Amino acid sequence: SCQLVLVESIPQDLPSAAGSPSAQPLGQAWLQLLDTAQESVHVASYYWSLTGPDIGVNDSSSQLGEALLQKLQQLLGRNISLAVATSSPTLARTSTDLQVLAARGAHVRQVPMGRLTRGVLHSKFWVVDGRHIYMGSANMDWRSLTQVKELGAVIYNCSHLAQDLEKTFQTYWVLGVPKAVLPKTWPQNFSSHFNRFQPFHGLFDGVPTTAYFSASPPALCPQGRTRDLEALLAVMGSAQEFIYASVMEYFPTTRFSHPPRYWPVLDNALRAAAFGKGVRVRLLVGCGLNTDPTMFPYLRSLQALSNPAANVSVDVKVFIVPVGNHSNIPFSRVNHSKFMVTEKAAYIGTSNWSEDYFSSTAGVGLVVTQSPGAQPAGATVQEQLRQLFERDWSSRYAVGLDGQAPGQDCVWQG
Amino acid sequence: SCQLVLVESIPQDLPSAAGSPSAQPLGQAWLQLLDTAQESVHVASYYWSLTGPDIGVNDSSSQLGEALLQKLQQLLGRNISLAVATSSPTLARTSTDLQVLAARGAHVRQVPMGRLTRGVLHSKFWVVDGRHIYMGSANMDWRSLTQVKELGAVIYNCSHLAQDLEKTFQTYWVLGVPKAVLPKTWPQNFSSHFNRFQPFHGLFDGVPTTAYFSASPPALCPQGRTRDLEALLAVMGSAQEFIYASVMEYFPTTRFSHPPRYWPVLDNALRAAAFGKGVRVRLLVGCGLNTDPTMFPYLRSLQALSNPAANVSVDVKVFIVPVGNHSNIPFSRVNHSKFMVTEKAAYIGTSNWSEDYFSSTAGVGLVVTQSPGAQPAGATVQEQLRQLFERDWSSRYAVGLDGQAPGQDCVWQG
Amino acid sequence: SCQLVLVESIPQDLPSAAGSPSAQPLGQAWLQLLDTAQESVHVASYYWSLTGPDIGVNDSSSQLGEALLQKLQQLLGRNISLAVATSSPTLARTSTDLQVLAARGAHVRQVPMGRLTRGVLHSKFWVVDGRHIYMGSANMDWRSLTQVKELGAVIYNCSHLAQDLEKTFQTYWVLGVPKAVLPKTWPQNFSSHFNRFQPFHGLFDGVPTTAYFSASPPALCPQGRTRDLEALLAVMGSAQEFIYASVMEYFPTTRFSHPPRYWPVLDNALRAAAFGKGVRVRLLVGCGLNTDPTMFPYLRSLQALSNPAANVSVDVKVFIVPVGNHSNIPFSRVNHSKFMVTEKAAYIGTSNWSEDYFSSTAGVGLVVTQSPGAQPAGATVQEQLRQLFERDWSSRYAVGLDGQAPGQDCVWQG
Amino acid sequence: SCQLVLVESIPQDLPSAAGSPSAQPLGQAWLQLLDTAQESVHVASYYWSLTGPDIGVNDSSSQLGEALLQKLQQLLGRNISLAVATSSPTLARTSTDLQVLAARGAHVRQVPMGRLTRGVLHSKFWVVDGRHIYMGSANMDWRSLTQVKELGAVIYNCSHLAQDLEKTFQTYWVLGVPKAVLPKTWPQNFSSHFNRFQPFHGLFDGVPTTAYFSASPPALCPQGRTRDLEALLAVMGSAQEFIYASVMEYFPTTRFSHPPRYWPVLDNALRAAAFGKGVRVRLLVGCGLNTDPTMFPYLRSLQALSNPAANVSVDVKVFIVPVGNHSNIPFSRVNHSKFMVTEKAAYIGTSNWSEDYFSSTAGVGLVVTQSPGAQPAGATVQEQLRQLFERDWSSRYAVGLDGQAPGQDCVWQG
Ligand SMILES: *[C@@H]1O[C@H](CO)[C@@H](O[C@@H]2O[C@H](CO)[C@@H](O)[C@H](O)[C@H]2NC(C)=O)[C@H](O)[C@H]1NC(C)=O
Ligand SMILES: *[C@@H]1O[C@H](CO)[C@@H](O[C@@H]2O[C@H](CO)[C@@H](O)[C@H](O)[C@H]2NC(C)=O)[C@H](O)[C@H]1NC(C)=O
Ligand SMILES: *[C@@H]1O[C@H](CO)[C@@H](O[C@@H]2O[C@H](CO)[C@@H](O)[C@H](O)[C@H]2NC(C)=O)[C@H](O)[C@H]1NC(C)=O
Ligand SMILES: *[C@@H]1O[C@H](CO)[C@@H](O[C@@H]2O[C@H](CO)[C@@H](O)[C@H](O)[C@H]2NC(C)=O)[C@H](O)[C@H]1NC(C)=O
Ligand SMILES: *[C@@H]1O[C@H](CO)[C@@H](O[C@@H]2O[C@H](CO)[C@@H](O)[C@H](O)[C@H]2NC(C)=O)[C@H](O)[C@H]1NC(C)=O
Ligand SMILES: *[C@@H]1O[C@H](CO)[C@@H](O[C@@H]2O[C@H](CO)[C@@H](O)[C@H](O)[C@H]2NC(C)=O)[C@H](O)[C@H]1NC(C)=O
Ligand SMILES: *[C@@H]1O[C@H](CO)[C@@H](O[C@@H]2O[C@H](CO)[C@@H](O)[C@H](O)[C@H]2NC(C)=O)[C@H](O)[C@H]1NC(C)=O
Ligand SMILES: *[C@@H]1O[C@H](CO)[C@@H](O)[C@H](O)[C@H]1NC(C)=O
Ligand SMILES: *[C@@H]1O[C@H](CO)[C@@H](O)[C@H](O)[C@H]1NC(C)=O
Ligand SMILES: *[C@@H]1O[C@H](CO)[C@@H](O)[C@H](O)[C@H]1NC(C)=O
Ligand SMILES: *[C@@H]1O[C@H](CO)[C@@H](O)[C@H](O)[C@H]1NC(C)=O
Ligand SMILES: *[C@@H]1O[C@H](CO)[C@@H](O)[C@H](O)[C@H]1NC(C)=O
Ligand SMILES: *[C@@H]1O[C@H](CO)[C@@H](O)[C@H](O)[C@H]1NC(C)=O
Ligand SMILES: *[C@@H]1O[C@H](CO)[C@@H](O)[C@H](O)[C@H]1NC(C)=O
Ligand SMILES: *[C@@H]1O[C@H](CO)[C@@H](O)[C@H](O)[C@H]1NC(C)=O
Ligand SMILES: *[C@@H]1O[C@H](CO)[C@@H](O)[C@H](O)[C@H]1NC(C)=O
Ligand SMILES: *[C@@H]1O[C@H](CO)[C@@H](O)[C@H](O)[C@H]1NC(C)=O
Ligand SMILES: *[C@@H]1O[C@H](CO)[C@@H](O)[C@H](O)[C@H]1NC(C)=O
Ligand SMILES: *[C@@H]1O[C@H](CO)[C@@H](O)[C@H](O)[C@H]1NC(C)=O
Ligand SMILES: *[C@@H]1O[C@H](CO)[C@@H](O)[C@H](O)[C@H]1NC(C)=O
Ligand SMILES: *[C@@H]1O[C@H](CO)[C@@H](O)[C@H](O)[C@H]1NC(C)=O
Repeated sequence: SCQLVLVESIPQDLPSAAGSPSAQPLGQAWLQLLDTAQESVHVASYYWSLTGPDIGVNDSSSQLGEALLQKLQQLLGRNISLAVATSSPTLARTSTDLQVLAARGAHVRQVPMGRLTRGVLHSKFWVVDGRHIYMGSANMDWRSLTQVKELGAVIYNCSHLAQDLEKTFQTYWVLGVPKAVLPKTWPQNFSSHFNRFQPFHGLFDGVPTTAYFSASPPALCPQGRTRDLEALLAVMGSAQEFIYASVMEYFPTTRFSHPPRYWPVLDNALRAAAFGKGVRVRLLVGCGLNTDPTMFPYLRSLQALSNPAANVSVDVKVFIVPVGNHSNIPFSRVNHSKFMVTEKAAYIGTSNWSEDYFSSTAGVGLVVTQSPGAQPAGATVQEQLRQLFERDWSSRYAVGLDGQAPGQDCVWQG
Repeated sequence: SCQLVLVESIPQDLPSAAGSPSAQPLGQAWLQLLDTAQESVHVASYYWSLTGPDIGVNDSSSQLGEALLQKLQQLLGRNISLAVATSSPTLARTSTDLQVLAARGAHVRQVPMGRLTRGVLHSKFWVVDGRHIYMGSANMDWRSLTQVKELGAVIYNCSHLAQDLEKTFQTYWVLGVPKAVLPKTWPQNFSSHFNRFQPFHGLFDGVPTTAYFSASPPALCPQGRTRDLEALLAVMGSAQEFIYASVMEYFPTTRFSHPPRYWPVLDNALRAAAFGKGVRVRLLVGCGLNTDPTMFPYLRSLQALSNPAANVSVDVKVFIVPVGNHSNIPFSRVNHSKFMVTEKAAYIGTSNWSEDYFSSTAGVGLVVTQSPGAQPAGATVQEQLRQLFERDWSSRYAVGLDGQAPGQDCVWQG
Repeated sequence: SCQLVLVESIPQDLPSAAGSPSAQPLGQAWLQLLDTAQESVHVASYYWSLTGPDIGVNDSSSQLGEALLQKLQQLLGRNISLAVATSSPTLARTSTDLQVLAARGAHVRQVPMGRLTRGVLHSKFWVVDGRHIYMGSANMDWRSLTQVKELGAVIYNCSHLAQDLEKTFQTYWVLGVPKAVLPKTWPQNFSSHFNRFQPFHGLFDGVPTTAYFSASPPALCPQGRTRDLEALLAVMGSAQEFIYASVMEYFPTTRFSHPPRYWPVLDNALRAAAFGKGVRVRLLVGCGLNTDPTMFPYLRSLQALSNPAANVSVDVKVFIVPVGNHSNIPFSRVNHSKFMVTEKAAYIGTSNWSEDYFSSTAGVGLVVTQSPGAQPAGATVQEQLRQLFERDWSSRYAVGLDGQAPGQDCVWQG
Repeated sequence: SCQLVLVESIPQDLPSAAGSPSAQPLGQAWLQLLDTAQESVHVASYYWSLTGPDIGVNDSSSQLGEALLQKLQQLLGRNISLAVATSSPTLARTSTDLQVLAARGAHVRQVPMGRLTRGVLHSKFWVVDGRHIYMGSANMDWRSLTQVKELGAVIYNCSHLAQDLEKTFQTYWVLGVPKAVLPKTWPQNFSSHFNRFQPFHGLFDGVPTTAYFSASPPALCPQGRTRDLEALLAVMGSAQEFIYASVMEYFPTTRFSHPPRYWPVLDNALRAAAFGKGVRVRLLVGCGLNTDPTMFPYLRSLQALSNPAANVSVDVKVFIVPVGNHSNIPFSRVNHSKFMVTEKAAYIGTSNWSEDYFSSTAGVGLVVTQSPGAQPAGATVQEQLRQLFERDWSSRYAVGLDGQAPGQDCVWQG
């Protein structure tokens, strides 16, 4: 009785066009998921910034944040197991949510991801009651609920996939023991029973569905677990009609490893598809006050690939979120959705598109494919993702690379 | 002793800027080579169009081709061996000079490159007496001597490199036997002594020099021989200051196979060098009345990586040649140069930069490295090649990609 | 619902020690597999010698072959498709069984492996109904059932792996078309799913299992398929406790190509494992009346590495089979088992250990790894193979390399 | 006017059979070389123990070393430049010869080979006045003159070979500057002009002669320098009649590394030659009280390939130097010769046969080919080396691998 529902977070003061597709809000989904929890809650997060005073700002947009924190506290008051895995080189170093939760009774382990592979634990997912899971780009932060546009997937009553994700969470947990090292071969406990060529077949609300989970980096991939890079490559290469993708930040270079090197894999896979198979490739990126201006030339090259007379169609746009009054809060008002949708499959990832995210930085992602079933009224997951992507593109917040009119709130040329 | 002098052909009515560097004319070098011939002449060519009537055009510019054919016939009259290897799917269908030479007593073999690897014999080199060797992007054609602009290299009196290229020609020759098949392995008699790791060593006019030869496709590459792709990639990677390249066509895809596919090897190498190593990259391409307009989008994409702030600098310009009154002569008034210049190497080759030239189509490439010697007067071959490239780059006939203007001679999309 | 059961055949007049481990007889498994067939039977074989008179000798041991042929004819009677792939240079020329089945309605095709890759089709496997497979060294011959020691593996109700093997069978079938050549690249039809990197996960009778296949020569290996030599090297390298191997022929040299060469790849792998990793290595070799006496120098050289003090233990034994009153049967009374078992994987192949078997002839392999299940169940396939190897090793028919008894049977020094 | 002289040192109490061939004594050649030099002397050595008190032993066999040290001091008196390159982790640590020479005025520079490449400076050669050279296995030790059997080569009045060895010694000296690292690419001068494909031709005493130098490790090989491993492989492969080799120790493994690995390159080359070419392969490994007993299994494995019926001859023996009354002297009474003999060439090296000497430990080697001249009076160098090897082989001091008589003063089993 697996149930899959798309979930996303719309930032404050970001009205959409009339009659536009939409999914369930993120805060309501998280609150309901935590309410339905009865045995244990496992969460892997990059950082915790649930309350406003953690950052140091005084705003009314963190109400959902401390509501979530007090919900966590009252859940801990009901004698429910709670495990948190977080990266040792955390982001918000002034927050006290982890200490408060640990004092209340939860167990928190800091994964030394920066020492093991010179990276960070970017994975963000939940495993609630060993039956319900959440997967998406959102972080444990009020900004991700009210300021940053998110997109994720939450699954209910799907024990097999829940245990599949729990295996990865257990790898993270056992890596969090003090003075731990990477096992050469992972034991026969973390091996995944579902992968790219043997997906989990099920009937999601009477609709056939094939799903599997991808993990990264390769050093943390147990036997039988498909890597994130190969899942992405398979999704892109299996395309026959179009490839609609949207990431917060994308360029074919290594960022935090010196010396910098070219990483042309995802770009080559895009150009090869768009040329050989003639698939309409559309790419969305996020532009904000913290955006690196050096990213744009690569996007301009990809746009320059376009040639309608030769059946090569590549289009690249950027996403602008108007800051408006919300200028005091840092690292907000950014399109943080990371996913692509094909006419066949639908990939919902966590990591960005760079060498480090697929070689050094821990990540996770899931691929689903809902073939049409016995209910003509029902719409498949890929159709919903495509509708959301088209709503994003048709919105006035998406500006082409050529358009650099004043008033846009991002660095642009820089 | 080895001598090395660059040779290039300047088309009629194509004056250069005052004070520009020059080189030895191609026709004079060919006549000198034929005059110095005393034992045997081995020629590997794509097609033969020496006479004006062979094409069918009544023009006075073919007088030099007539003189060259007369010199060849005179050489054949002095009991001098002349072996010619040509591709089976030739181009000048209506040519009769080869038949005349065969009647005079020359040995000609039609290499069945079409039925062997689905390609052609694009290699255009020249071995005289086993000592003097010419190689460049110039076919045995009068328009290639007075109407088209190429650049080749002739090496005098120096026998070991001549023997190496003679081994390559012997592979081409043994492939010319009727009803011959591609050997699975090559005998020891076909094995190049010099490669990337162990290049030839010599003192060229009192100046130290290292050189070696490359061949393609890998099917016709015996043990020890370096592939053209390998040599090009090594030359690109070794460079740390600048990379100057001139080619008639630059297609990052296949050109004649079905279905077409992306081949980003050269593009990836160029981008990786220009980004990681901070190497200045300049690319010059040829324009003609018969040119595929789909090449331009890839050139624009490569040009788009032009952010000077991040130490990345790529520039692309096209090189046109005015038609003038020579509209009657077909497939002429184009830039035929095919070479790469770096600060430590100078690649001169006969193949274009598409996939088939390195996968199926036969070709030969020469990489020559020179260093400042004891003498303080002369300049290295790299310096001369760089000066010639700069002269072409600063010429009025070279315009930018966005330099489309009325009166040009490119196809220019459309 | 896959079920893997190890199968083997014990020759008559070859008693074993009391209480020795034993597996399912080969004849019963073959008869059951034929009986369960209802859609189609695909068999790839080296030669066909089902009937006793085909060889030319009458014996009571041919009754099993007669029964097998009768079963096959009965299957042909019930409108059951039967496709047969056989090498063009067959071994037993006097074989009327193939003609009988062709008259009855078979689809025998002669693969010209001799002309294509200068080899033979040594593959021996069945694909029954597209769900059940058989893999082993037993080519269909009454001598194999009654007079030759054999070992193989049969898998039931495992349709995915059956399709994976049907891919290789379809490769052989396509190569069997008259006037056919090796394609430069195999189509996407024949691309495999499971290799050493992503094996096939399954719960075989309540026990976790990972399995995949191999193919040879590399010319006939499509995309995504692991080479037989590569799989063998991976299995050898991964082993950390012991390596037990039993083959008919082990030659570190090319066996049929002229001029002879040295191919130390397998020998180097064995020595490197036994030295660097300190793994016990045991080698068992069948020794019939047709074995080449030049075998023994290499086996003695491998044995000479035995140094118990320096943690380098290598043992080699020779397994002879008594002849007795079965001398009239040619090409019989041998040990045809070709497999290697380690502490983490079990390899069952259909080819010997020589350069030709991995570069010129066609063969397939099967690598199975079983983990101890949660239930006690029985024993893993690796444990069963190890027990069989120990039973063979401790048998009186197995002798040391220096124990050449006068009353033995093999050629020994010749 | 180059002259090549083979020099060897027979230790005390080591008689030879009547009529045995012999060469010039090493000490006499060294004294003559030191006397001849009048401009500069360059030496490279593993260690410096020229006097008995350096080790701490009083014996009459140190008089030669003391006389050599006195000769060096006298040469320093005549104001002759003398440079020394030695490994930082030198074997002898209580010696004071280097300090005495430095106090006299000679420049001594330590080469930190143990830090740059985790190896030692095993090279042993001299360059006097840039016209005469010496290369052999003898160190700057009186034991190498009186208590160790040694072989070396001395070249007189040869400018070009002296210059090449001067380039090698100059690389060694440049590395010796304090706080230095391996240059990414060596400057122009360090490049060599003679390699295995372009040897230095000359009329050595009136007969034709081709020779070239080799160097190791690859980190210390400039452009145009043939790697000594490549030289060994070439002289082994080019063999067609016999391969006579004599080394102190022979391990197809890694001696000083962690974890140890199997290194079969030389073993594979020897076996491939002996099998494919049918070349009589002979080995002469030195044995002594300090010999590692773990080498013998590899020698037994090599010898077990012997098969006169199939034209394989891999006979292996061991050389034993009797201790006699010289038990007090440590690290002495061993065969330290390192050379290879062939009907074509004659390799002389300064390193044993192990992965360390070709991966990390530095070393040099000289390859000399002497074609027969017009005058048959002068025996070629290959003939002399073969005669010396035969004299050592047929001597009573050489014992087969099966001979383990108690009075043999060797380790054998241990
Ligand atoms: C997951 O399954 C459980 C049990 O099958 C569902 O819980 C039931 O939900 C229905 C619908 O509201 C109630 O009428 C039942 O009383 C519930 N039973 C129990 C034992 O809780 C649950 O709703 C399912 N999950 C989701 C998201 O629907
Ligand atoms: C771009 O794609 C279109 C769509 O296929 C091509 O137009 C025709 O498509 C049909 C589809 O059945 C083909 O049978 C035709 O061969 C296609 N061409 C023509 C001229 O009808 C179009 O040709 C493609 N563009 C290029 C440059 O090939
Ligand atoms: C190749 O070398 C020969 C001699 O080694 C050159 O011949 C000489 O050339 C010079 C200049 O052209 C003349 O002054 C001499 O009289 C020639 N001598 C002989 C014996 O021929 C020859 O020119 C060289 N090749 C080239 C192409 O220059
Ligand atoms: C399938 O099997 C049936 C028998 O079970 C075959 O039936 C016979 O066919 C022949 C003609 O080929 C008739 O003369 C017989 O009378 C049939 N026997 C029956 C109907 O019992 C049938 O031909 C087979 N299918 C084929 C080969 O097409
Ligand atoms: C493979 O699957 C078939 C069913 O498709 C199995 O056949 C059943 O086996 C059970 C247990 O022996 C019997 O109780 C049933 O009556 C069988 N049904 C049929 C229709 O035959 C079979 O046992 C499985 N294993 C094999 C063939 O090895
Ligand atoms: C052979 O291997 C065993 C273990 O694989 C080695 O035993 C170890 O020896 C070292 C030093 O002698 C001890 O520190 C370890 O505790 C031992 N381990 C075990 C499990 O016993 C043995 O030394 C090896 N033999 C040789 C000659 O190296
Ligand atoms: C082993 O070497 C011998 C040579 O001693 C080979 O004998 C050959 O006999 C044939 C018969 O006329 C002749 O070619 C020569 O007398 C020998 N050949 C050579 C090359 O010397 C014998 O054939 C060899 N055995 C092998 C290669 O298996
Ligand atoms: C935050 O702002 C509100 C509204 O002005 C104010 O009442 C409150 O005291 C502020 N809190 C802090 C900690 O500054
Ligand atoms: C939780 O457990 C404590 C003791 O461990 C107990 O006092 C308390 O009542 C429990 N609360 C719930 C909600 O189970
Ligand atoms: C693997 O899981 C089982 C329970 O399923 C447990 O008993 C065992 O200890 C686990 N292995 C490791 C290495 O933790
Ligand atoms: C932002 O500031 C403007 C100007 O005062 C105000 O009209 C608007 O309501 C503010 N937006 C908020 C408070 O969300
Ligand atoms: C070519 O043109 C010349 C004059 O331009 C003329 O004399 C000659 O006859 C022409 N020949 C041909 C074949 O057209
Ligand atoms: C050259 O060829 C001609 C024609 O076959 C012949 O007559 C002559 O003898 C040959 N040799 C010479 C001219 O030295
Ligand atoms: C090398 O061997 C081939 C093999 O037949 C032969 O055709 C060729 O002429 C030989 N080359 C020589 C001997 O230079
Ligand atoms: C790279 O660029 C930075 C500033 O953009 C500059 O400081 C630096 O010198 C550049 N690198 C080199 C090698 O010049
Ligand atoms: C073309 O012809 C015209 C008139 O005949 C002449 O003025 C011009 O110079 C010619 N151009 C060339 C390039 O010869
Ligand atoms: C084989 O069987 C018996 C031998 O026991 C013999 O009499 C018979 O004739 C033989 N059969 C054939 C078909 O040759
Ligand atoms: C090739 O693939 C097509 C489509 O999947 C299928 O219809 C056909 O039977 C396949 N042929 C072979 C030989 O596998
Ligand atoms: C071979 O002889 C044994 C006894 O020596 C006997 O049991 C067996 O039946 C004989 N073989 C045949 C085929 O009769
Ligand atoms: C021992 O050494 C002393 C010098 O310390 C020397 O005089 C004496 O001769 C030596 N004894 C020998 C060589 O037996
Ligand atoms: C060596 O140099 C010294 C420097 O003082 C000088 O006294 C001596 O005479 C020189 N010896 C020679 C030139 O032989």
